[PDB]
Amino acid sequence: MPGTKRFQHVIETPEPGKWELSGYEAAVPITEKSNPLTQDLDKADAENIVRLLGQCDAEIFQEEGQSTYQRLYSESILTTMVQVAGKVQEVLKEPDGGLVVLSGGGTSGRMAFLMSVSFNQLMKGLGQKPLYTYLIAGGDRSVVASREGTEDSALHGIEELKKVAAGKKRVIVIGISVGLSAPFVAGQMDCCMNNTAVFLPVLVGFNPVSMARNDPIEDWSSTFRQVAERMQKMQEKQKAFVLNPAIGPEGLSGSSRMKGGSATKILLETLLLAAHKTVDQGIAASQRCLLEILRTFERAHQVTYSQSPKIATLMKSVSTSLEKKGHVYLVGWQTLGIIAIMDGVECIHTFGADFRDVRGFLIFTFSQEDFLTSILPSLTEIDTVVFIFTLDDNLTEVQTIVEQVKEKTNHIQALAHSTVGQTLPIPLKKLFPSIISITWPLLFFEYEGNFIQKFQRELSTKWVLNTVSTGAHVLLGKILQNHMLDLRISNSKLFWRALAMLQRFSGQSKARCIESLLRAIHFPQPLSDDIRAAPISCHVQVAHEKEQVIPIALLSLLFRCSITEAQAHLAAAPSVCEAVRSALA
Ligand SMILES: Nc1ccc(S(=O)(=O)N2CCN(c3ccc(C(O)(C(F)(F)F)C(F)(F)F)cc3)CC2)cn1
Ligand SMILES: O=P(O)(O)OC[C@@H](O)[C@@H](O)[C@H](O)[C@@H](O)CO
Repeated sequence: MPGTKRFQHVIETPEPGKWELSGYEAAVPITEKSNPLTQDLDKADAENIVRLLGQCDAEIFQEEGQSTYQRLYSESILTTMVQVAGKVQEVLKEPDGGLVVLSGGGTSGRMAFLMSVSFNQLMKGLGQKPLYTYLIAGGDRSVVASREGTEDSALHGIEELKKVAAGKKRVIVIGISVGLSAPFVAGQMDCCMNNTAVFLPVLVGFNPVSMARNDPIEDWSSTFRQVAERMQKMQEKQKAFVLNPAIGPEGLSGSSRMKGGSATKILLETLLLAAHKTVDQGIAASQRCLLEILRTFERAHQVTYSQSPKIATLMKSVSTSLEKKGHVYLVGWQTLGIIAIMDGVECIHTFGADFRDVRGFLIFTFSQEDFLTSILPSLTEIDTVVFIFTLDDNLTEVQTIVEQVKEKTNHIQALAHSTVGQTLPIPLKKLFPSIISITWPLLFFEYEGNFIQKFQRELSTKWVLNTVSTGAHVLLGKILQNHMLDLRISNSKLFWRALAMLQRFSGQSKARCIESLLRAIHFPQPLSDDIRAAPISCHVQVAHEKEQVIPIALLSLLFRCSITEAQAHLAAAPSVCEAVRSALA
């Protein structure tokens, strides 16, 4: 009928109690699943939250069980990492007309960028011409902006890839898509496979290829799945690679900026860094070289989360300022500044939060006085300001800005990375009572700017800020179990996530859920046959513009009532969250 093929991939809602037996749950990609550790995340207190997310993040390093999915430390994955290091080496050997592209949408795009800078530094440090570049969905703008809608075009991905691949002779394209989902990457990988002579595609994400996305893409004929299955066949001739360890679901379902983006760095820093370091040695990269690095990253988690109580406290101070109407400033230097910006921006689409709510800053890119003059006066009793640096930074720029802020505000916890026995000027730097002191062992490093210390630190900061930003909002009651129900539908993936949440929470048929959603989106216009049959991009473009789409749609279903009736109920309840939870009751 009208809309049958648009919605064909959607599995029917199972009956009460048979979610397993129907096998609907077997087809939910690992990346979208509900993480059982966080079933009650919306009841956890701050310290619980930090523990549950610490646990979730730990799952990245968990090893393979005895009929089950390959993981980071499984031999197949490390062997693929080794082969890829190899191919990166051939390019490094012969940089003339060589290029290495790291590409993704959203947080995969952000991760791509950091890493292309890092490995560009590393080659500058050795006086080699930089061979790395990034590509992000929607151009460079996207690195530091919330722009969730730009991932949905395969021709845009191919366009962007054709720009930077110029008249290069040998190009490595690392397509990063956590969910093995983004149309932006799918076209790139497919294009590479059509010109092997020049391109080598390497696909990175965290689902088995059997769970790769498989609904049609509006500007492209193949699906992500087909593209990935065909890359996997090519791997046997070593002309494509798929690097896809399971890392377990996200503690907030489908919030792939968290574990997904973490594991992206872990996986890609590790392997690239191996390729470089072993290329100067005239040795092949080996599982043993990768393992040293992976184990360092695994220590980095333990190191990071041992500071848990201070993490729960910072969370509680971020949650408080938001619970009033304050604002949160993440102030950090060099790449940890960026990471802070990245975190704050991602809270907009992730939690429906305003850009002032949690906002990052680098010394978005403001100077010492500049921040003192412009941003400083706007601060207030109820806010929180977070400072993020190493002892190697310029603590005379640091101490100044804190002095200033300690006046206009008092909540000013802070995040300081140190190699052991660095001290921390001003013993009267009880400007911060009990800092988040993270001190790193000494470790070997032959390269110039100590790249492995950078990677550790960036990851540990990412983990802290993510757990913080995410916990603060959970505490405010905005998360339903371990799902963000009331999200903004701004891309096709988010539209499927919405439809999925409608089925799960209502228990009602696929057809009713779809109808309640489309009515909610297009109200006041009734359901027509054109609307039923529209490409999903038409629903997205209309929903993106509205508020409470999903909660309205869910109420209409639970109450078995019209959109006019559910909007009126909603507006009569004290709050969205209360309207929904009590309707669910
Ligand atoms: N690899 C991929 C990635 C995305 C897609 S998708 O965009 O078509 N869609 C994403 C959301 N998705 C989904 C999300 C959440 C659920 C849930 O059922 C649960 F519990 F599993 F999270 C929820 F309750 F959230 F709805 C179920 C399915 C199914 C597939 C398909 N394959
Ligand atoms: O890497 P994927 O699966 O292609 O996801 C790409 C982006 O949608 C994703 O990074 C998203 O922006 C984040 O808000 C998810 O928390």
